[PDB]
Amino acid sequence: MIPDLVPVSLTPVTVVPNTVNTMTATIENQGNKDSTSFNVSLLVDGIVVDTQTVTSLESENSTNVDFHWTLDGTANSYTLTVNVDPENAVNEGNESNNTLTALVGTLEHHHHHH
Repeated sequence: MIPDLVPVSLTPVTVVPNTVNTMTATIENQGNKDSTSFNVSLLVDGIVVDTQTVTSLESENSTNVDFHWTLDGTANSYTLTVNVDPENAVNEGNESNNTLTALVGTLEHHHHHH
């Protein structure tokens, strides 16, 4: 009986460099134990741009974590890593399950030119 906090997806996978992109990390607790409050941080290539602690994550239920990331335009590819509680306050199931390393690109279609 252990919370297996798994960051499943990070949408959108391609981001518009026009605004502060409220991205949605879908964290699903794929373990049969309801998890308590946990700090989900967005690590861009290692740096922590934003941290949003979630109230709770139920067993086999998913929570939508909204990140507050201002697109810098520093790169065309960002290595967004959703590390579910890097402090391991809630000891998760599998070691590599609490992290999500996914490349997000800059969206070709922009809502605004610049």
